[PDB]
Amino acid sequence: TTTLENPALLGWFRGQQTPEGWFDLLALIVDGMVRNVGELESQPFLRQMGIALADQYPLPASETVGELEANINAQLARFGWGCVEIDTSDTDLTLRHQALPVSRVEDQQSRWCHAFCAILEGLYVRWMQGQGGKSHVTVSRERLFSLSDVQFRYHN
Amino acid sequence: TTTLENPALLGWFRGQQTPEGWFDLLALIVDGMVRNVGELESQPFLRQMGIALADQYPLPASETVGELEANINAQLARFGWGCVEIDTSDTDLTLRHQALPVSRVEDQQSRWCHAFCAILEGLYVRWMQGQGGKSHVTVSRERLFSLSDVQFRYHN
Amino acid sequence: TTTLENPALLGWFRGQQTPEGWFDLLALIVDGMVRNVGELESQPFLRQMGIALADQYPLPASETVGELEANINAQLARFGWGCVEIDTSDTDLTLRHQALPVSRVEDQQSRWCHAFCAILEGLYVRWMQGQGGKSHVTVSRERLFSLSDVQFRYHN
Amino acid sequence: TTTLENPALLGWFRGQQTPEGWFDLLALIVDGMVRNVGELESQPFLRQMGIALADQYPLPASETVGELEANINAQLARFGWGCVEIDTSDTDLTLRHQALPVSRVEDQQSRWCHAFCAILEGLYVRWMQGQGGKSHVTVSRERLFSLSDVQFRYHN
Repeated sequence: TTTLENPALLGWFRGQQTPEGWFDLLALIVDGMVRNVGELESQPFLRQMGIALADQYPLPASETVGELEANINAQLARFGWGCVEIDTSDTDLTLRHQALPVSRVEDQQSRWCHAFCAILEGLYVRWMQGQGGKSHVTVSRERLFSLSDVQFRYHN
Repeated sequence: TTTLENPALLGWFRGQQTPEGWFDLLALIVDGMVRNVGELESQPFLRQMGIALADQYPLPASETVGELEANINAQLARFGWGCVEIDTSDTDLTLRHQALPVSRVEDQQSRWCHAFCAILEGLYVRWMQGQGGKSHVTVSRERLFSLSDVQFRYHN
Repeated sequence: TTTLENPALLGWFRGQQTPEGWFDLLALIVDGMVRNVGELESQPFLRQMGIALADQYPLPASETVGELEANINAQLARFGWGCVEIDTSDTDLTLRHQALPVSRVEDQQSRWCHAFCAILEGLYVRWMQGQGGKSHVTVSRERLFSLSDVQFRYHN
Repeated sequence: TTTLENPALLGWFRGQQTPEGWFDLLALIVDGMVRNVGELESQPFLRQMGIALADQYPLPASETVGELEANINAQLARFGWGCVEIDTSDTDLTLRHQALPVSRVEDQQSRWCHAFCAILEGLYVRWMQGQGGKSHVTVSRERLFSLSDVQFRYHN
């Protein structure tokens, strides 16, 4: 019942989500690389980076979608990146990610968001491969609700 | 626009608000003392402790209510206790405190809330005397909306 | 090769050991209570509080002294209170606690140290009882090296 | 006084110095970029990145070398990157940086260190420009103590 209509509370929450120092340097590195190389051709390489991240922190075996959601939520809370929820459709899966991190500089924010989204793709794929998913099965974007909310579609 | 209808997000937020270890020991000490002495009989003494805390961290002088609100919000965010907002009436002031810390054990939580409210009173008094307030002018609790929302009244 | 001969490094380490806000309030409460009641008279009651804390965070079963040391070290690292090492004699055990937390105010600090030691006693006892230790065993101090180094002696 | 001869204490200290998640991703990005491009021709670009970082957080005016050391130490402690000390020679300045961050992967760690060093260079330059120094003056390495200690020479 405790909302964030007061700007001070949301400001404190967003500031505590991303601690000082490291995040600014990471944003600067990513923005410099994407400006120097380009938008589209940088999509694959970044994805590979995400895959490597999933090699660092494997998850235990899961038998139901609820348990997988619990493990993913626990790991994301450990990272302090936000939260995600799972939904099942007639044939495909949907992941709703909320409370997306926001850079302090407003002008570059948009670009930054796109870059960050790409990374998540790679990571998510390997986690879904934890149950034995095939290597050629991937995920792609479908829509962007706002600057701090995204949804992903998983299909075989 | 990022609400907390998902229990995972609010759980992570509340867990990050109060880090492990120190908060549990503080809650145990306060609960033991209040059980040994009593809710009313310990109300004055606790107040004094709050005043002592305000001696540690003075605030700079302010000329407007908005500036005082800004300073109080900055200090509270530094403590990571939540947020408060000021409202002015024809004769009295009102403080609205949101996102009150909640103990992990739900059984004692009610009692805990009351205890916490008491100490806040004392602290607020000293800060209000930062602008030249008299010693004999105090504040008193008037109503409790829920387990995580309080309001104080400043009057002569 | 990472020494603390430079005061700034040790200052930052000690400041990050005890996060802002909660620790000052806890120190104020403990100091007020011990001044009101007395150093010896408050020694037993505090111990009981420690016991309650050990009920919150149980440890898994241990078979060797090294494994138990690993569990205790992991829990203390989770608390961020410092480190402890175990030594075994012909009949009794010794626990050396290093990097004890230090209050910001130098004048009261000595008193604070004593109080803190008392709490640890209770906690340690229940953890030692985790393998089936009986109630009649006790833990007592023997000597204090300095303001940030303690040693406890356990005998049957 | 309180040494770190016990590996557990230094392990906890290093683990707290770099929180989980962000640091691993930053290390992965830097390592991938340097592998893709090369160590030497990647030296200039990284430097410029550091300059950009110094654009974010200007320092207040300082009149003495000790005051500048105090400001730099305060900012570094705010970042939680370690500590640095200033020494003056017959014609040039020397900066001794201690407790350098260390990556969790031991194999790549050495490479990481070199990369990190480059960034610091650029940053330091702009901070030395805070006292009206011209842009043409730079800093360079002279020798490396170990994996967690470095020294820089500032000459005109």
